[PDB]
Amino acid sequence: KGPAVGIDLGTTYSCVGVFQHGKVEIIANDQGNRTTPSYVAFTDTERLIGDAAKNQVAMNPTNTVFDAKRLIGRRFDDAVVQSDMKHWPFMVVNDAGRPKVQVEYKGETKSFYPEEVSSMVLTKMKEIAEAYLGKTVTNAVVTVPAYFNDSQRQATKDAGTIAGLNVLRIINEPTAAAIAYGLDKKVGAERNVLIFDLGGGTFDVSILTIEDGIFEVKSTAGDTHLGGEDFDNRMVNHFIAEFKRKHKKDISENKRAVRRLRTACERAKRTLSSSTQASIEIDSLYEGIDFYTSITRARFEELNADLFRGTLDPVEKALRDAKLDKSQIHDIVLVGGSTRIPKIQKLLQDFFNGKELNKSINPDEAVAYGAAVQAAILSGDK
Ligand SMILES: Nc1ncnc2c1ncn2[C@@H]1O[C@H](COP(=O)(O)OP(=O)(O)NP(=O)(O)O)[C@@H](O)[C@H]1O
Ligand SMILES: [Mg+2]
Repeated sequence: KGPAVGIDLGTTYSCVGVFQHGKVEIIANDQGNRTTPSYVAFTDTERLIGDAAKNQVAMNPTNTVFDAKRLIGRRFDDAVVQSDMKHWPFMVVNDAGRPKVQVEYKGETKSFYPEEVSSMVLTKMKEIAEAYLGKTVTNAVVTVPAYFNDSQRQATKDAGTIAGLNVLRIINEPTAAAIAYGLDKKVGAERNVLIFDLGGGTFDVSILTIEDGIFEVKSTAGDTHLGGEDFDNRMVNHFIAEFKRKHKKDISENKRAVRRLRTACERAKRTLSSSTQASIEIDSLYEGIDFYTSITRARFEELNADLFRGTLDPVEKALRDAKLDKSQIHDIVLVGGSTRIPKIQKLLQDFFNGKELNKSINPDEAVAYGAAVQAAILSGDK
């Protein structure tokens, strides 16, 4: 038999973890990455999932699906869906009220319910675990945002079943992050924890109260359309202007030039979280012109100043709704790949008057980490 695993099914990135020998192991994929893009792509000859999928989006924009988490368990008539679809390069049709993604696979036109797309990503995570564990993975704990209603939770459970996973339990993402740090241990009296989650495309702030081992989501806030992608876009717009300056050519119209530039920016951004400047080396970006440049962390922070700063507004609201003061929150844990940005860390710490931030576990692996632990206890492995 095999161990149960914990899976973070994210909007942009997903992650798998497994508790074994009192330690949690975050499993890397085929490309060696510890998190894999929640991307699925359909071509003439195959269906690509994960890195392979994202690594060809600029070439196959209408048949490469992403953001399935924004659709899952929702209706077509949903104002959310209606708004979101205005920015998706892939087709989304109404099917008796339910939204469906329409793609072209092997010449034939095919459609999928959002839960089917997510099951594909889930299958990828499962095989990643299996490759590592050297055994079949059946049981799993999958995470979901705290605000997900019954339909969304149902659809997520369904995605699991059709993926061949026996979903032991669906737990909230903030709660999984708290468990990763062991903030669920009984210490007598209440503990207020603030989960600051800034991922690839969403921002969630959750204030949890934990007494006797029971979690209570006191308040939540954030922005469904604020994430690392927005930071990348600011770099893109910055570089489009620079190319136009140096070569008097506007590459905006060329969707491929822009997507290749975005991929380069996202990578330079990650480097910036550990270095003061990074170089952008793109061969033959537009026409036959190579675009060789670099950005400094200062210029980067400067391009996103208003965005970074605005991050504190949802924090303030969460506090007031929860009826607490800065001084009353006991622990602050960082979740999401974007929390690795030094400026975001400074900004939050300054706001909480120097309080220490919980960030020893990679923020983008925190949710999976907690789910893995939770899976183990539910399986008697712990
Ligand atoms: N070193 C880093 N510095 C800055 N951003 C990073 C770094 N490493 C990863 N990221 C970004 O973090 C995002 C990935 O976040 P992650 O939390 O893994 O996603 P997720 O849970 O799918 N997020 P969300 O889209 O909000 O649901 C992307 O915008 C990456 O560029
Ligand atoms: Mg997330």
